[PDB]
Amino acid sequence: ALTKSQTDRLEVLLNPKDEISLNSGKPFRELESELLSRRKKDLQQIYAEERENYLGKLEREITRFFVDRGFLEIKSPILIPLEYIERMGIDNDTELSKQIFRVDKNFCLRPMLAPNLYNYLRKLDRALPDPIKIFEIGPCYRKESDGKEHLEEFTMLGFQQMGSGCTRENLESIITDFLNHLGIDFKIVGDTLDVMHGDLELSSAGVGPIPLDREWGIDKPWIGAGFGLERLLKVKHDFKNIKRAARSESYYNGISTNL
Amino acid sequence: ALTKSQTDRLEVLLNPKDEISLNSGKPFRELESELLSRRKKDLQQIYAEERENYLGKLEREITRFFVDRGFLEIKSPILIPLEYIERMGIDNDTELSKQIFRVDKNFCLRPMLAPNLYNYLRKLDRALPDPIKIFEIGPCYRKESDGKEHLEEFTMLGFQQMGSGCTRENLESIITDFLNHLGIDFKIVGDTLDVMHGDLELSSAGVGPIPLDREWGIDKPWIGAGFGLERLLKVKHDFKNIKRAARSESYYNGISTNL
Ligand SMILES: Nc1ncnc2c1ncn2[C@@H]1O[C@H](COP(=O)(O)OP(=O)(O)NP(=O)(O)O)[C@@H](O)[C@H]1O
Ligand SMILES: Nc1ncnc2c1ncn2[C@@H]1O[C@H](COP(=O)(O)OP(=O)(O)NP(=O)(O)O)[C@@H](O)[C@H]1O
Ligand SMILES: N[C@H](Cc1cccc(C(F)(F)F)c1)C(=O)O
Ligand SMILES: N[C@H](Cc1cccc(C(F)(F)F)c1)C(=O)O
Ligand SMILES: [Mg+2]
Ligand SMILES: [Mg+2]
Ligand SMILES: [Mg+2]
Ligand SMILES: [Mg+2]
Repeated sequence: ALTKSQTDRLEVLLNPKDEISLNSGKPFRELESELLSRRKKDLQQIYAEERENYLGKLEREITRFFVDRGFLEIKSPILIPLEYIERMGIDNDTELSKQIFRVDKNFCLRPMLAPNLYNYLRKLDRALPDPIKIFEIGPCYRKESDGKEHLEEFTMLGFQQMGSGCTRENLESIITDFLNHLGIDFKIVGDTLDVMHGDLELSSAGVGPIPLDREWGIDKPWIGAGFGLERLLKVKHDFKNIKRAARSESYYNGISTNL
Repeated sequence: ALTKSQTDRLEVLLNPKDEISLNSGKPFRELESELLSRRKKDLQQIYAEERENYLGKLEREITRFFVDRGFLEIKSPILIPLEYIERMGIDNDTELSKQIFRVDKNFCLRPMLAPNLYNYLRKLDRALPDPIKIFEIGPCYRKESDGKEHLEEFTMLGFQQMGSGCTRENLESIITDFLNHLGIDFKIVGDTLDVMHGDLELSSAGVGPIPLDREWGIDKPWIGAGFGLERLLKVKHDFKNIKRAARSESYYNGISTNL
C-alpha cells in the first residue's frame, strides 16, 4: 500500500493524460521510476521541437486575437500608486483591501488592470477616433488563501471598449468568439456578468457607465472584462491545481521540474 | 523667448525624427499646437495599422530569435524569496543590496534573472541533453537615482547555456548575431564582458564556472548575458530619456499620452 506522502509524490509526476493508476499492486519505486521516465521524455520533446512556455505562448495568442480585432496593445506599470486602490472604491469593507501587496510607503503591486486601463481610456480619448479599444496582458498580485484555483502571482488579460457599440450583446460576442477561438468551454451568467467553467470563474465582465467612472475622468459608455491566463491554461490542459500553470520554478508547461 | 517650463513641455511632445526647432521665433502656443497635432496623428496611425506596443513586440521578436536558436523559453516568478539575494553574493558591500524592493518579510521583487535561471539550469540538467540552453524575458525591479538611463521598473532578457560549447567565442557570437538581427550598434568590451552603445551599457555577460555556482548546485561551464529591453528600445528609436520606452501611463511607443 502506498503512503499518503508517496501518493503526493506520484501526483506531482502525474500528468492529466497519463493512463496509470496509483491504486495498482505496483511498488512506489517502480511507479515513480515509470513516471520520471515519462516526464523527462516530455521535457525532451518540448526542448527538441517547440521550446515555448505555455504562459508566454498564450499571451502571444491572446495578443494576436485582440490586435486583429482592433484593440490597442497596452503595457502599463505593474508597481502602481497605492492611491489607485482607494480610487477604485476598494475600501476596508471589500475583501480586496486585505489582499494588497504593499511596496514601500506609497506603492503596491497591482491586483487588477482596471486603474491603468481607465487612465489610458481617458488619455487616448483626446487622440483616437471613437470607439476606443484597448487591452493589456500582464502580472497581477493578490494575497490569497491556499486553494487549487488561486495564485498570489497571476497573469490577467483585461480589455475595454469605450464610446459607441458598448452593448452587452457586443461584450458577449467578444467573450464568445475569444473563448471559442481558444477552445475553452464556458457559460456566461448574469450591468455585471461572470464567465464560468463549471464552478470556476474565468472572467468578470462589466458594462458602463457606472458611478465609479467619474473619479477616473470617464464619462462615456464602456464594456470590458478581465480573464486569468492561468485559469484558462488550467481548464485547457485539465490541470488539477492552478500551480501547474503558474510562473514557477516547480513546473514547466505543467511538467514537474523536480525529477 | 520660451520659458524653461515651456521648453520642457515642448520636449515632452517632441519625437526624435521631428525637424522642428524650439529656438524659432514662433510662439509657444503655436509650437505646442503643431506638435500636439503631429502626436495625435502618430497615435491614430498606430491605432489604424499595427496596434502593437513597442515593449511587447520587442519581447516577442527576442523570443522568436532565441527559440529559433534552440533556447527554451522560461517564465519564472517575479516575486522571489529574499534569500535568493544573499545567495547571489549580494551582501551589504554591493550597491545592489541597497536597491532591493522588499515585499512583506521574506520576499522581494527580483532585481535580476540569474537566481531563477540558475535554478532552472540545475533542474533541467536532470532531463535535457547537453547543452542546456534557456532564456527568460520579464519585469525586474531596482531602486535607482533619477537618470536618463535607468528605470525602477524595467524588463530584462537573460539567457544562459550550460555544458558543452560554453566559450567566450560562442558567447560573443550569440550577442553579435542578436544585436545585428535587432539592428542595434554595439561594442563588446572585456571572465566578464560588457556590451556597450557608446557610454550606455546594454548588457553584462559572463563565462562560468565561477565560485558562486556551487551555492546553486551548478558545477558545469556556462555562458550567459542579461540585456535591458528599454535600453535597446532607447537606442533603436533614439529616445533622449529611457522613460519613453518604459511601461508607462505617460508614453505609448514613445509618444506622449498627455495631449
Ligand atoms: N488569485 C488569482 N489567481 C488567479 N487568477 C485570478 C486570481 N484572482 C483573480 N483571478 C482572475 O482574474 C479575473 C478577474 O478578477 P476578479 O473578477 O476580481 O477575480 P475574483 O472576483 O477575485 N474571482 P474569485 O477570487 O475566484 O472569486 C478572475 O475572473 C480570475 O480569472
Ligand atoms: N535600472 C535599470 N533600468 C533599465 N535597465 C537596467 C537597469 N538596471 C539594469 N538594467 C539592464 O540590465 C542589464 C543587466 O543588469 P546589470 O549588469 O546588473 O546592470 P548594471 O550593472 O546595474 N548597469 P548600470 O546600472 O547602468 O551600471 C544591464 O546591462 C542593463 O541593460
Ligand atoms: N473584472 C476586472 C478585470 C478587468 C480588466 C480590465 C477592465 C475591467 C473593467 F473596468 F472593464 F471592468 C476589468 C477586475 O478585476 O476589476
Ligand atoms: N548580467 C546579469 C544578467 C543575467 C541574466 C541571466 C543570466 C546571467 C548570468 F548568470 F548568466 F550571468 C546574467 C545580471 O544582472 O546578473
Ligand atoms: Mg478573489
Ligand atoms: Mg470576479
Ligand atoms: Mg545599476
Ligand atoms: Mg552590468
